[PDB]
Amino acid sequence: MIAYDITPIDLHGHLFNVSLTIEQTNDEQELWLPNWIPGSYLIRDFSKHIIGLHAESNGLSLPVKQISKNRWQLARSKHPVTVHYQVYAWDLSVRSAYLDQFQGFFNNTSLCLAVEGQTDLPCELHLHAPPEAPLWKVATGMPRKSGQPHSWGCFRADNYDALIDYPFLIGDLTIEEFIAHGIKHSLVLSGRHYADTSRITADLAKICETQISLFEEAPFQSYTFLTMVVGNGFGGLEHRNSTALLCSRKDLISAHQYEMNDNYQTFLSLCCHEYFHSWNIKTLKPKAFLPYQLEKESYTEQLWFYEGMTSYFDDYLLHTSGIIDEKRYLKLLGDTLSRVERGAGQYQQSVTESSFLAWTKFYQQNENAPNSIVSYYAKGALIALSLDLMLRLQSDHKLTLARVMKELWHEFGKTSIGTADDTVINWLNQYPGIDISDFLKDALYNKESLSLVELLQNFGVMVQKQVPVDDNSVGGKASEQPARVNFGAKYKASPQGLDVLNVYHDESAYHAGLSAGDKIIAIDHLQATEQSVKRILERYIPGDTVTIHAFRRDELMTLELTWQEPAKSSYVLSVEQPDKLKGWLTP
Ligand SMILES: [Zn+2]
Repeated sequence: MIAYDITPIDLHGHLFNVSLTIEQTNDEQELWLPNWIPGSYLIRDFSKHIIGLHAESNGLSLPVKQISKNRWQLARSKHPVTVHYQVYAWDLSVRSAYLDQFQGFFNNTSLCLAVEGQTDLPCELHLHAPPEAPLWKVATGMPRKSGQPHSWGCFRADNYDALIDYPFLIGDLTIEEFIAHGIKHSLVLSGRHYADTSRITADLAKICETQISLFEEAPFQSYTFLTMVVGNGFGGLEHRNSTALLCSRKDLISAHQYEMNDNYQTFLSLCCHEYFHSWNIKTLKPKAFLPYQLEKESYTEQLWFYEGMTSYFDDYLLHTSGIIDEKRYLKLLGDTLSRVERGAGQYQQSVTESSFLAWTKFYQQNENAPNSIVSYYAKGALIALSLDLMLRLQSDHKLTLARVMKELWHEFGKTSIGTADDTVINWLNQYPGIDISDFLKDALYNKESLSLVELLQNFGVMVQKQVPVDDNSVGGKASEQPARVNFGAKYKASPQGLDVLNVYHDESAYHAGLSAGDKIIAIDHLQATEQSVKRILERYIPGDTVTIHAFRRDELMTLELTWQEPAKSSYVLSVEQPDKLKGWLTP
């Protein structure tokens, strides 16, 4: 058994003190730290935050040398060895570790070195109260061995893999418990907020019960939603019996807000997304992740399923559980549809290829993303949408994609068997009464658009495309105010000008020679601002030419731009034939 002692020792310095005790080390024992954390496919080199590491054995300092960016080698010893080090935690995200005088958060991939060769043995973790903040509370899904329930104490994990899958959140925590199908759940909040926890918790109970009913079984015995609340932030990371979320304070509905709003909906969608991951990705997962190799990139083209299906259900289950109506849901659907269809990237990269290169193409994507890559999240979501609709028509509404998820989970998930790249398609190709082979293969390996118009028509859903109100409003929401022209580029407007974020290939901005990073200062010799950009553009029609003045770094460019026929990129979805819904949606 390996023992870990952690103490948030320096709040102002953002430093955790960490001790590791190895009862018996091997000859020239090695210690290593993951270079990436499960669920976030980007090499992050956490080891860089480890500071002043040293070792000791039998009352004497023990020599230890660092042999690589994330690996240490200990001198031989006949006695137990204790390794001491500090960890710098100043990254506000659900991914590494953060610590100041107001709160603390951490993933053990960042704090706990793994003992080479003894990684399958149990790991004990002793969390000591920070001397500077002893009244702080503790929240985590890691099995507790001692201490008051939301306070300091000892925890145990079956092995290193389990250890690094239990994030910790400490501070002046707000904790609201609830139950879904006899299982205990917790909503935990850290940060300034005005959340009506009873109401949010009541909605989570609904979402959660819907999911447990869906799989007809839960892979955990309790679940905790660890939430950091800031002014402007988004993000979440799934775990076997918990999730770490970073959300905006405006997303947590207050006691004085009766109706549902887009922000609170985004939060519920996020929670629904991480929760679903409990089955999809935490238990049911690709074989390449059984076990995880955390020293280097681990390639798999299956994220179209593990992220795609989840990206379809996080919103859909919100309507299915009765949190949002079909109007809100279809707006979200149109948003997704519009995003996938917006750029040329869909014709440059297949969805499986995108999953495979998540480590570079996706996680290290830049301004040219819409022109060169496709989202395995968004397109995977549309694939899921297609399968759900196709399976329903082919089985006369007896087989839903939800049902398929349940079954796939019991077969390959609950059993820890794992899925190979072709498992899901073959599983469907050998399912009595349904054939989706040609469709799925093209959806998965070709670089073209998917046909959902006909599919949605069969369920009474009408699809109409139109020009968004502006370059930054590609939604699934109509507007009596469609634009006649547009840059074919996203931008951030302010009194100082329009900061260009993305330039779409072969469109207006592109031909004029504008680039991401440039700052448009004037259009047709008129000051361009947040206030004036739309007024200025309601004066042109395709074919008109104007001069654009913009700065590239500190150089002022005088460019000529001719407004093209703008793309009808907003896919607005609406139900026109209710009786054709057949239960997919509730009017
Ligand atoms: Zn996800």
